Amino acid sequence: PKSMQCKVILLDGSEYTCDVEKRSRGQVLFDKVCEHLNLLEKDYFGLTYRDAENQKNWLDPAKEIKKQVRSGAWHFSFNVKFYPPDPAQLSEDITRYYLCLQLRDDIVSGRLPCSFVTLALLGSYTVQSELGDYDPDECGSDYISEFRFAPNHTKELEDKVIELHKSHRGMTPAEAEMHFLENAKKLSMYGVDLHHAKDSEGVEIMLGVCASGLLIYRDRLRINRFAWPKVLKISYKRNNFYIKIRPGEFEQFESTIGFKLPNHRAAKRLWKVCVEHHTFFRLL
Repeated sequence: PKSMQCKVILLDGSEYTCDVEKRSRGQVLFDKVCEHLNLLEKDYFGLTYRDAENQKNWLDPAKEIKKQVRSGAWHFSFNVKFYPPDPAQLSEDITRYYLCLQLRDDIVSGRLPCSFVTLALLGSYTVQSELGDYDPDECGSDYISEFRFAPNHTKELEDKVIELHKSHRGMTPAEAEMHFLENAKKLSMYGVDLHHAKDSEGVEIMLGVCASGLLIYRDRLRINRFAWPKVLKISYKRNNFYIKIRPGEFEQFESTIGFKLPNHRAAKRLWKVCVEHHTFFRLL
């Protein structure tokens, strides 16, 4: 038995260190992390690693870790893989807590755009969960939270978080986390995994993968939507990705939409993400 050291960045930003046998599959590491987190509703989560091209990949739990990280370090992050469209239906408050931590990072990173007022509201619920009730002993006219809320901050934003925090008196952490999620789940980019591609005409677009289906964005603007029920088949070949769309009721044939990805690995990654999301959300 040869022990490999694993480092996993947890969603509170702390680093978890453990050992797994050199021939271990991803599931073994994932199970250690989830036991450390006291997490039972594991199916929404996964581990990511960075490949030699610096691209984010999901660690496949069925495959040897060594055949995935290959030349790279055994360094991972714990992340939400499948964002639930209805977080109130999760069985456990701790599952909602980890989803809130992920969404906080999605907002601060700029991956999840959000209006000024919604940033403030979400921030207010975070403060209520972490600090409890508004405390004027701790909060003067010059207050800036130690909590990061947004990609960048203004004093007007900090003041709005305070104003809204005042309104939450008596709210428990689990209640504030549920309010956070009821608001976050309505954001247009909630749970949307974005992939750079060109359309068949060579025009740069973004392809989004999420619970409801596939999104084609033309220039930071939603254009085209394919709900999972409309998607017959998806495939890749070389650096091409193909979506087959079910015919309308009385149409004879499916339509094919083709995209060019930056390389073969990118085309494969997109296909895998799509198959996983289609399967998970068809069955959930």
